[PDB]
Amino acid sequence: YKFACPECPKRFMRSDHLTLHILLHENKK
Repeated sequence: YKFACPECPKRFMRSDHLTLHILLHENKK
């Protein structure tokens, strides 16, 4: 576990890939 999401409890070894995940965070509810 290198990085961690500030909104969710996800963790990724990469920085770019991790951010790719947080792209869906834009949509809430």
